[PDB]
Amino acid sequence: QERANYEKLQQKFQMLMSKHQAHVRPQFESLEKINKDIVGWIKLSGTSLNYPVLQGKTNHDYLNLDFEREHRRKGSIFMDFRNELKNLNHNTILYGHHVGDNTMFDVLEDYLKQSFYEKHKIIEFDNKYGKYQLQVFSAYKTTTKDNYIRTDFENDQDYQQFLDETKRKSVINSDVNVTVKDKIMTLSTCEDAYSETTKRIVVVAKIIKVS
Repeated sequence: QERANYEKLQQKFQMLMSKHQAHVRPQFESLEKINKDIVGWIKLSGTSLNYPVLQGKTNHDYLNLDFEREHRRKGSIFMDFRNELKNLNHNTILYGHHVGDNTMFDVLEDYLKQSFYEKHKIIEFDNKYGKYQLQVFSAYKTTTKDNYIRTDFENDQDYQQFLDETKRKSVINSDVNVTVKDKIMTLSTCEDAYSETTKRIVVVAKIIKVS
């Protein structure tokens, strides 16, 4: 009952958002009592993407564990252990499985069609520090040989480059403009440890605070 469990959790969170509408901390104070490692929540209305985002000391802490520390293939949607929330870095990466059952990050594949992108331009993302909009501006298929997983850059020229390639590789086109002064969030599919599947799907969005 992994699905039902997520449903249960999603339902609790909806109540929390309604309850503490004009707030931001209380919802995650609540979530923390579940697992202090839940640093946020990601949601795209109309899609299966509606789960908590955890973060452990490493990038494998939650690859195969769900929000309540239960052993699961599909694990959790998790934030790169290197990223900071209070003071968000240039690019913040969270990962999730793509097993082909419309769960976790199966939705990322959909952002590869221009039409899906037009009707799902913004993804919701919240945490103890505020509410945010993730305005997608790039979605492409790649591999583990290309690191779109870079956290910070030596300088704007360096970050400009990264942003440039990010758009060049995009399979979709978007009116959203991103500059070296904007913050970014990349969403990436992931594979179990020691998996020889090196192919990945990445979606990059401009982080905008609306809280």
